[PDB]
Amino acid sequence: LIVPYNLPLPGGVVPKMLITILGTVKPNANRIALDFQRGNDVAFHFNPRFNENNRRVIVCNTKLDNNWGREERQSVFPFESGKPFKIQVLVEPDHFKVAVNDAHLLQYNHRVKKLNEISKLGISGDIDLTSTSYTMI
Ligand SMILES: OC[C@H]1O[C@@H](O[C@H]2[C@H](O)[C@@H](O)[C@@H](O)O[C@@H]2CO)[C@H](O)[C@@H](O)[C@H]1O
Repeated sequence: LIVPYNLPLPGGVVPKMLITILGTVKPNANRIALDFQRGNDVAFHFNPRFNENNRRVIVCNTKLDNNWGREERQSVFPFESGKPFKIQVLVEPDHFKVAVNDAHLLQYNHRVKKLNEISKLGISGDIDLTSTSYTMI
C-alpha cells in the first residue's frame, strides 16, 4: 500500500461506519494526516505532528475550498517513530470518534453536515501502511 493512499468511500460516510487503519510510523517521523474529502472541501483533517516547537500535538480541522477553519488542538499523542499503530474512526451522527491502539483519543464535531457526500479518505505522511478496512452498514 503506497502512501499517500486514497481509500474510496463510494457509499459516502454513514453513521456507525468504522474505518480501521493499520500501519507503522517511520523513523524520524515529522507528521501523519487523515483527510476525509467532500468535493472541494476536507470534511475532517486529523494531523498528528511530531514536533511543533518541541511538543507533539494533533491538529484537527475542516477546509472549505482554500480556507481552513478554527483549529482544534489536542496533546494526547500515542504514536511513536518505528512503532506499529492502529487508528480507528467511528462515525456518529454528531461527531467522528477517533481511537488509536484500542484506546479513545478524541471526538471531532461534524462541520460538513452532508455525510453521504464524503466520498474519499486520504492517508498520508510518515507512515508505512499495512491494511485498511471499513464497514459500510
Ligand atoms: O488547521 C489544520 C491545518 O493547519 C495548517 O497550519 C496552520 C498552523 O497549524 C497554525 O499554527 C497557523 O500557522 O496556520 C497554519 C496555516 O493554516 C497546515 O498548513 C495545514 O496543512 C493543516 O494541518
